Amino acid sequence: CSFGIENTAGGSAVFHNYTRGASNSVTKNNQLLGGYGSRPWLGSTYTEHSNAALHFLGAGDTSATNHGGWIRLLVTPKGKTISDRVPAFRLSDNGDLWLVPDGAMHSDLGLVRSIETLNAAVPRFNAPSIQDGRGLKIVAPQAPEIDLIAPRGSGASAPAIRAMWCDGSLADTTRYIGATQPGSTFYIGASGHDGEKFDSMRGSVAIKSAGGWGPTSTPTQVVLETCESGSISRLPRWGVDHNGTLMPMADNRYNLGWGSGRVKQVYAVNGTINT
Amino acid sequence: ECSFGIENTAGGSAVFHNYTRGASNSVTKNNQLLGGYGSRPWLGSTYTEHSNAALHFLGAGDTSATNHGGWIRLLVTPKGKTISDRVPAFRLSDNGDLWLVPDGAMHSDLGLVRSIETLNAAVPRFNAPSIQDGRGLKIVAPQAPEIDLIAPRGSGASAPAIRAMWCDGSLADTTRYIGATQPGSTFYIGASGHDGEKFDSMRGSVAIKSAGGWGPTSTPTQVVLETCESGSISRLPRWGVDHNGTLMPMADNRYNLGWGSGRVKQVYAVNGTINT
Amino acid sequence: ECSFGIENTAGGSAVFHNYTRGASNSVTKNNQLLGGYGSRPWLGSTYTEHSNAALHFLGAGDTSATNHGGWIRLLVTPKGKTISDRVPAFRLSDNGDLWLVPDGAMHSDLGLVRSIETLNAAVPRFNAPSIQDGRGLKIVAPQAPEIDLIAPRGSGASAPAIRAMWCDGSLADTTRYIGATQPGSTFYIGASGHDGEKFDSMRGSVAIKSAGGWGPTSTPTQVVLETCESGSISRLPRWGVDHNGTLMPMADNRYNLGWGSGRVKQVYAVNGTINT
Repeated sequence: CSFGIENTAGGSAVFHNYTRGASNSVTKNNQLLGGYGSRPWLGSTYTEHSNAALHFLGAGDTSATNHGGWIRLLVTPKGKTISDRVPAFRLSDNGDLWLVPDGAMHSDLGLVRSIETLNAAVPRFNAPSIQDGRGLKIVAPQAPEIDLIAPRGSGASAPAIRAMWCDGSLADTTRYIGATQPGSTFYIGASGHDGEKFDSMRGSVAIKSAGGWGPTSTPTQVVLETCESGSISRLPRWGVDHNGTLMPMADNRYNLGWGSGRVKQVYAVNGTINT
Repeated sequence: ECSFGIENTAGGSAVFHNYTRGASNSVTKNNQLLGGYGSRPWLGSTYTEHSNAALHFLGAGDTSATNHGGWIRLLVTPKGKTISDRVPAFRLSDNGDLWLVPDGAMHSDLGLVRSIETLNAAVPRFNAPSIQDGRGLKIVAPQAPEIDLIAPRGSGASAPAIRAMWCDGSLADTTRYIGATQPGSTFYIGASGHDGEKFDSMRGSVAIKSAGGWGPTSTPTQVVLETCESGSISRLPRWGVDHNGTLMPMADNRYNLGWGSGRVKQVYAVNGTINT
Repeated sequence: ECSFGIENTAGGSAVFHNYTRGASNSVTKNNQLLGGYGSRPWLGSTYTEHSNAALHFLGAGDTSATNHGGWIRLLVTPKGKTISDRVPAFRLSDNGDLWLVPDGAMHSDLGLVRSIETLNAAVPRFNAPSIQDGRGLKIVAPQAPEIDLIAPRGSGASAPAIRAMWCDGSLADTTRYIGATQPGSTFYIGASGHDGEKFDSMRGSVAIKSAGGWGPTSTPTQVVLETCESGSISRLPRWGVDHNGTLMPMADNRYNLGWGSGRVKQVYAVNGTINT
């Protein structure tokens, strides 16, 4: 039944896995340093490996200068055997979470833990490794999604994605935090492979701070950005300004409607177009 | 302090296993606890009756020669509550989805829910589309499920982002061809909802679309806004910013700019005459 | 090759426990390590002094008859760094929130932060709204916290998405009534920020909104763009795409299309006369 370590003194009760490389050498990159897993009963035997598991793995070869280590969680899909178990959750050594559900990556790529390592594993991929260390990556066939299920209860269904801007840093000892600075952006858009590589977003919606903030003044804009056919340059086209003006983002450049996409009727207090 | 451990000196792996069976040597069952690791804290003169924080390995379907299904959950106990009210907040499904279900999101009865399919079975009125299973992250929260992206500037700029990354090909097979973004690529940010019978497709959205195929010197895009009319169930493109930067209605001679009691104050255009 | 394990042949669960106490048989404390599992790699002639990758169970509040609070963190060590600089990158809070805090996001001192409330206590100048605790995912990163949605086409189409899912009712109680999307349903995608005193509500946003209540034959929506003016702290609806697809200002006789040095090039409309 139950089983356990007890520390009565007030210290910690910790379980360790100790591993070495071949012939007392340093433990290696992507070596399984430790594991915990369930093995289910088939009727007369257990499965040959874990069907669900926690794995601790080496990140780079160990040395006096590298103690690199990362984590994955493995699951087995219903109707599949342990041959087809999936390392669906990967907490990278950089601190990124990769979520890779069933059907997203082949077995061969089970040790992929970053853009850098994905690039090495799939030479044609060429994603920007500058994105490593930024947060969550989801890889799924065709349609990777985030679903935000929001039952009303007695309030209102109000799911949200919220950027939170600030000046300063939480990384140092001082930890100064201050007012949103000018140049603050929140981009929601799409990058893609161009046949050679992934790069910057090429179409987007962005919330931007309209200058610096203070307690009585927090100005924003919402900007829509696209890229033209024959071009690789994402540009601001139309925006809602801080004062609420819907405006083109350059003077005398962008049209409202076209020949075969004409506005039905325009409603404006002033009947004359200001030129 | 009271450390404890397995050691493999040879170079092999040091792994801890949990072995479980069904009743009377039968196959282990669906949602059966196959293994667990958990802390039990000291109350003064006893420990808690169960773990207050735990990792659980669970069966997905009854085990057979054809099914070795298994999934994971992580359990926490909220401050000011007892283990009676512990929360399986993190659920890594057998399909590979992560479900995040914070305190107050789901009743105890739904602690074994690991998919839309299983949620549909547990709550018959729910009827979400199970086609969404296997797609990634699901967050269930009372009223306001959120993602917060906290972005301290440092010496650069506060630049939080949500980034779709389009490509041709597949990472799933042995060949693993990857290529240029294809026409018909989309990134939808919108809302589905229950219509009193079921959840379905998004009914209002902003979308980034590829404007055809991409190549090294040409990566065209559009931003489209889509809504659904009263008395209708059909989400339609209404207004978009085209690749060349034109703000346009998405159909000819259909949509107005402004209305009788929502009039633009003044229109600024270089050409003072409306092109009909 | 090595292995090690518990076996329950009877059909019961094989569970591993960690038992911990406070000092002198007292209650176990807030943020006390209640249990841990960790790898310790070989340096050539010794192991590392602590785990380089680990699962930790931790107290949330001091334990009592009324509090059994516990939470979870996962720790990793970045390549090219020693265990001195290991990162508690994954934090599943006692409230059930997931915090994702990659390398370089937070100092060592903040390793035990598990909520906005605790972050606020640790960094007094921070002042984020604790009303956001319990809502789901938080990502903290230097400058650019991101979510990447990598979408290989295969034989279909690259269609990454962020999907709100509105419903009436609750999954939290025993009844678990679920029903039609209600009026006042919203999906906000926008930015809050520090104003020099605190974080507060979003100050610029895009929102998908239900245009009233839904039924099986009627699921109306709008897309609204909201900004805040210089010298003001009030986020206001400015322009929206209505359910019938009208692009409209959100107040009558208030907002302009274009300005003096930001003029529309040419306006295309079927009717050449502006309806006043």
